[PDB]
Amino acid sequence: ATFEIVNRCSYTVWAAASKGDAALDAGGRQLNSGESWTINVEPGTNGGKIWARTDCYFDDSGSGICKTGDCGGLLRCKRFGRPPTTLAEFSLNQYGKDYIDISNIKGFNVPMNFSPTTRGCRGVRCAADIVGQCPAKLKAPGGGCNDACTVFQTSEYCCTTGKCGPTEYSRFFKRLCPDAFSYVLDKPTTVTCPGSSNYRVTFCPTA
Ligand SMILES: O=C(O)c1cc(-n2cc(CO)nn2)cc(C(=O)O)n1
Ligand SMILES: O=C(O)c1cc(-n2cc(CO)nn2)cc(C(=O)O)n1
Ligand SMILES: O=C(O)c1cc(-n2cc(CO)nn2)cc(C(=O)O)n1
Ligand SMILES: [Eu+3]
Repeated sequence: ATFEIVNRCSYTVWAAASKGDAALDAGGRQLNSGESWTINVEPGTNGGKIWARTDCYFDDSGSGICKTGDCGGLLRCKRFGRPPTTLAEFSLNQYGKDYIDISNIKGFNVPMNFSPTTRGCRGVRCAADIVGQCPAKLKAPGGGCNDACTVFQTSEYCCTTGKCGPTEYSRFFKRLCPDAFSYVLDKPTTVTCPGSSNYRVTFCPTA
C-alpha cells in the first residue's frame, strides 16, 4: 500500500512510520514545509502508525533527538514515538478490509488529516488548535499537549484494567477533535476502507 505523507505545516517535521517492533519503509524522513514523501507499507500490516516529530536534530549517522515523537533517537524509526504525538493508525488487509483512525490517546503535537486516495471510504481529521487550547496541566514543556495518562499515570487515565470512563482531560481532546480517539475506551471513530486501499497523511491540513 502507498502512503503519501505531505507536510503542509509552515515548519519542518520529521515523519515517522512504524509498527512498534519494526520500521515501515525507511521508518522516517525529514519533510520541509510543502514536501511529500511516499512510502510503501506491506499488505497485512497490523497496528501501524504514522506521526510527525518536531524540533529534531540528527547527525550524519541518523542519530539524534526530537522534542516530540522521538523514537529512541533514530531518524529512521523502528519503535513508536515519545508522546505527545498525534497518531495516524492503521491495520491493513484484516479479513478483506483496512481500518484507519486518528488517535489523541498519546497526546497531540501536529494537526493531521488521514484520508484514502482510492475509493470506498471517508477520511478522518484532527486539525483544531489543540496545542494552543491545551489545559495547563497537560502542556508539555518540550512542546505539544500530553494525554492525561502520560502526565498522571493512573489506572483511570491509562485504562490499565480495561475499565475506565471519559475524564475532564479526555473530553478536552474530544471537544476539539470529535473524530479522533480521546481515551482508550472512547466510542470508536475507526473507518472501514476496502482492503488494499492507498492513503495520504497530511500534516497541518488547514494550517
Ligand atoms: O519492549 C519494548 O521495549 C518495546 C516494545 C515495543 N513493541 C511494540 C510492538 C507493536 O505494537 N511490539 N513491541 C515498542 C516499544 C517502544 O516503542 O518503545 N518498546
Ligand atoms: O526509548 C524507549 O525505548 C522507550 C521510552 C519510553 N519512555 C517514554 C517516555 C515519555 O512519556 N519516557 N520513557 C517508554 C518505552 C516503553 O514503554 O517501551 N520505551
Ligand atoms: O526500557 C525500554 O523501554 C527499552 C530498552 C531497550 N534496551 C535494550 C538494551 C540492550 O542493550 N538496553 N535497553 C530497548 C528498547 C526498545 O528497543 O524499545 N526499549
Ligand atoms: Eu522501549
